[PDB]
Amino acid sequence: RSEQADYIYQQIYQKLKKEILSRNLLPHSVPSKRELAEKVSVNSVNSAYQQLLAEGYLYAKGFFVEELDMFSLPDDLKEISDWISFSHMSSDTDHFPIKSWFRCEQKAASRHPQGIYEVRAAITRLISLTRGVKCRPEQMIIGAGTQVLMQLLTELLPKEAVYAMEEPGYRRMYQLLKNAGKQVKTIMLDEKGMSIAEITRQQPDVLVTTPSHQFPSGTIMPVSRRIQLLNWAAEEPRRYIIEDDYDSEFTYDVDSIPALQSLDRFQNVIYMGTFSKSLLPGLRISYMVLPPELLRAYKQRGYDLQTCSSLTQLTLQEFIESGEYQKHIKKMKQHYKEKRERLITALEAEFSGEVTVKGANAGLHFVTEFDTRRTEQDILSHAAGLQLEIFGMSRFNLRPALIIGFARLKEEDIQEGVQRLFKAVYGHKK
Amino acid sequence: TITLDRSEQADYIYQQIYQKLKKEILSRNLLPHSKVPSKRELAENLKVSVNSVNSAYQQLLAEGYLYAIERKGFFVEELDMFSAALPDDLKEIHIWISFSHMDTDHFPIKSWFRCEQKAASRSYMSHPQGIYEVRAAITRLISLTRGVKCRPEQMIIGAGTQVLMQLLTELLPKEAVYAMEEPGYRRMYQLLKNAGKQVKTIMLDEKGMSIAEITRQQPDVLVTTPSHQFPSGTIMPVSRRIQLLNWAAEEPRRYIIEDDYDSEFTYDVDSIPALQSLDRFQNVIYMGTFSKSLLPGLRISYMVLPPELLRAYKQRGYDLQTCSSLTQLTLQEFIESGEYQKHIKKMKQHYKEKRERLITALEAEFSGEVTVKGANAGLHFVTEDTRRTEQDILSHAAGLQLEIFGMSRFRPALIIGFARLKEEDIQEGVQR
Repeated sequence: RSEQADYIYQQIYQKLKKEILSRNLLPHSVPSKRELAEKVSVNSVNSAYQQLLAEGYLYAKGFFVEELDMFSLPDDLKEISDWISFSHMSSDTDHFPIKSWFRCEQKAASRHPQGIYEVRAAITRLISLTRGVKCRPEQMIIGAGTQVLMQLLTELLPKEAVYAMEEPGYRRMYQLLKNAGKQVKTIMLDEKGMSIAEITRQQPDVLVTTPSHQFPSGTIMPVSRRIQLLNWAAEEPRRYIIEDDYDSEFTYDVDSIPALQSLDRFQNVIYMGTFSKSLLPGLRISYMVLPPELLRAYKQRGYDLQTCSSLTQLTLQEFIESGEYQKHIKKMKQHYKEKRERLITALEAEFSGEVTVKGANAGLHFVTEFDTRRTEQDILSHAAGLQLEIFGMSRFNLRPALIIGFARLKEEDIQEGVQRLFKAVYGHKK
Repeated sequence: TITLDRSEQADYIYQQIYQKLKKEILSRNLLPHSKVPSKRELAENLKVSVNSVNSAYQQLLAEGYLYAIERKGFFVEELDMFSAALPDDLKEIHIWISFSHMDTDHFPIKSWFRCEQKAASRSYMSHPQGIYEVRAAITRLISLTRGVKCRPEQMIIGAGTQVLMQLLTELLPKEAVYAMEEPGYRRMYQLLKNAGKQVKTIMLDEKGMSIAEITRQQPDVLVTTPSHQFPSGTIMPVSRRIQLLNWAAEEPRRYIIEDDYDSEFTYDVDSIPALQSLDRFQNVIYMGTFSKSLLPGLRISYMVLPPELLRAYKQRGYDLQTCSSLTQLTLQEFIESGEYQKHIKKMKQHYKEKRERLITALEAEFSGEVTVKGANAGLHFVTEDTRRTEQDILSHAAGLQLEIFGMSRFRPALIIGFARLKEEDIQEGVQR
């Protein structure tokens, strides 16, 4: 009567449901609305009956019961700290100017499947100046992360396309391609990156490459190799190059290197870019630039829906157009440059010449080889059991070596983290 | 000769030097392996700092336009080359009364931002499935609103229903045979098709998705819209619901995907408990969404996985969450503060009124085509005596500044939506 939790019409229709289900109120067999009403309003019983009648528990004495057929988590799946992390995955709530982001969002509220046009135009403007990427906003597709866009691209590309990826390379993308039923050839690297020698031997249709900063090996692909790939694609129709530009704004000794696509004169390179390592933690905004022919193939689908929220897009635009973004990148560049030096100094201290640091002075990771003893597994297990998040290089197969990411590493925890690493590398006692 | 700006605009001296040198190397003006001046030689002959020349050469060297040899100097790298406008139809004409089924106002954007500020202060990737506490919040809500029974571990949040559906088809058996309502949600049909899946089509009767037809064809996975069939807004009676559930329970490896897209909006009765609330055998995959009930262009959706499809998901380990952590946390706060449910009640009434108004206006100017098929729920209904070919009514409508869609896409019929149509502009809309 108090109607706490549920109103009276809800309590009556819930009971009638339950009693219809248990068969206590048998098929085709109910009181008049007034009859049931006559210690509750007719309004209540009308509401109940309406419910029951909309749902199929009753049929239009008064009304009649429907006649419904009778009806014909494991511990290990449940979800269960003070960790230091050398993970290459994402960055951190470091020195992200979050107050300015919110301001831009505020402002953005005051102020299309491929993403909003003005946002696309804001991104296109940026990458022309920052990457030498040549495109019209019509060519850009925005997406909630690169994986969403890579899925779409595998559909826009021809169905039997043979993909070739870098070995070692980005395992996550190899998995996506593998899942999508594609044949994926793997191409070893030489000192210049993805080998055009083996791209010639094995014959693929679609290369996947990280020429600004090879993932994971950290090598920058020199222009001589870039031209060689660009020429290989330009002969024979239906050869494509997916350029995975995941970290190219961060180069510490030189200006960012113009994108592979900037040298393409034959519209064979699909430029894939991302803000996922540049904005707030947990936000994934990526984009890709389709050559005319693939934009057409997208155009003729027409059923795709945009994965980034409108307000997130507009916030990004405001961030870019206010100048806050360029300002942000410039500070972060300076902070990572220093965090990298500091990390490498600590590594040089603890390991001396027993560590070899590999890869370019760029991005948010490098590679680290160690003068033997233990297997990759030994180190990982040892490190796992010390609250240090680390990944071995063998993960990127498609003397033990690890990838060391420093994006989501706090500067305070560098020394402790390196010592934990040393402990892991050489498995010591107490 | 290298001309410099000196005005220093567009480009620093070092950038101008490396740009010019890149050009002369590329256009074979410098020829492979020839030496380039000492740093000091070039800095004096150009009348600039040696620093500038140094930065310029350091660029050249990192990118492979030059190479070094100790003591000897810097040389032009040897490079090959090949010799092998956007089409007008791909141009984007960025320039009407909408009766589209796919609400910019009425949303309490200020409470949203308050929840955002509240979330950003308490907190600040996190988890492939979505943040745990966000899943827990959604799980509580749908228990109460939908009768859905699950633990947050079974939940996968996604940036819209397409991303979740794509993932689901990788979790399900590879050769699984799907079955869809006919007519149905075309977008979802294309996706299934694009994944190379066999998809059977199942006709409707007065009770929605035909169990007889399901029995005939023998699919493994149903896709159904039992709260409000899309497009023909038939509410699947509990009689038929029970039939589909028994089917899935009879035989292993049968699944029901419940696409719940608008169930929070029923105007004459309480929202109807999910098909999945009545399932006892964990065979229904509940797919829900906030997409028709939040900020205009925000897509957050979620699916609830039977423990075995969860298992398969956990055996992958490489999927990354598509909804931003900050938005998820905002949604959580928004939900837990009561603001969400508060906003749903207001919208329901506002949609109730606008719908009653819309048909009032629809019949007062028709009574010839005024057959309004579909139920008193959700955000769309149907309209089908005279008329020309279906494609024609769509043609004149385009001219008459009127976004309207034809049922053939899912005697001529039109689907009409009213979520994005102002109270102000109804009478003119009908007139057209």
